[PDB]
Amino acid sequence: AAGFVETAGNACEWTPGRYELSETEGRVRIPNGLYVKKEETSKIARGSCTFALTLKAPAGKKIVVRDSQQLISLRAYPQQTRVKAEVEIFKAGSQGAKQTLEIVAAEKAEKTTQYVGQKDVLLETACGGSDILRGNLSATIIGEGKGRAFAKNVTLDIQEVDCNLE
Amino acid sequence: GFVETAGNACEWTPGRYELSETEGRVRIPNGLYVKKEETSKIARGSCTFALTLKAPAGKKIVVRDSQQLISLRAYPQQTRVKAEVEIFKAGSQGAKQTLEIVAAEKAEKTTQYVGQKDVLLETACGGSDILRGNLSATIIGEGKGRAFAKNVTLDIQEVDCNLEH
Repeated sequence: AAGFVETAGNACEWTPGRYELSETEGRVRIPNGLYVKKEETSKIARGSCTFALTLKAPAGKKIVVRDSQQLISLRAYPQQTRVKAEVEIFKAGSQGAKQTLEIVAAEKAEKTTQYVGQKDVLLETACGGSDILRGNLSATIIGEGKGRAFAKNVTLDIQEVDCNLE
Repeated sequence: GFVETAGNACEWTPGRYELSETEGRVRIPNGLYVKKEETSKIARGSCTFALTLKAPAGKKIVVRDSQQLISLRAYPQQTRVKAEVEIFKAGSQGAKQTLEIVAAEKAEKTTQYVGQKDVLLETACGGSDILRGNLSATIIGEGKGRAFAKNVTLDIQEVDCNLEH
């Protein structure tokens, strides 16, 4: 419940650094919100915000992380602008599933606002154990028009569970 | 109101089907099955649908909240499995979503719902529109792999035209 998060990258909306864990409404907010913008003066914009969440389970206790949810809003303006967000959460040393969301403005403005996340268990420490949960989040805007990719902080269900069997 | 499906990896025989509302949600039979053995380095498959929706008299048809269960399995070594799905009103843009896993030295799996919560299509009053859906998977690498998508379900509702703009 009481671990810590490191964020990094050139497109974090909130200043990258080390943050403390705080549970808002049973769900933990990780400050990995992302902001990437492109004008007509450039043919490409890219940005990323990554986090490393170190979780230490108390002795005889287990920490479990599930059900990530991140609100992603893509806006593309004509002509011929593509906006794509890629998100990936995983236990350090393990593989994860990668999700992407993309729109294209051809002749008129286009938008999409969606939640992206994995409903299932994302991480589970050993009893009294420690693990690191990482997350890559990135956006790429390519084309002739203006564009923006905005992601709100990801939220996670993190809960301490009783180790009480074998 | 009817749906036509097409494609080389549709699980159910591509053809013309009539729509029926199961629990207020319509199932489009665009389920996809794509498998790759160790005998080839790549497998690709797709299933697409065209759903023609005609609104009656002074009424409008509204389609929202798509949902498709996608299940990916990848086996080592260095094999990736990817699904891409896109629903959109014909002639308009849609948002494209992808789900992908990569087995390195260990087997990998993921099972997710993929869908758009917001309105996907809205006819004019007494109007006609076509909802299109592309769904496809790619398996790449030396190991075995499988991409399985269950049929898409959709919230389709008739609404009374009783205001004026």
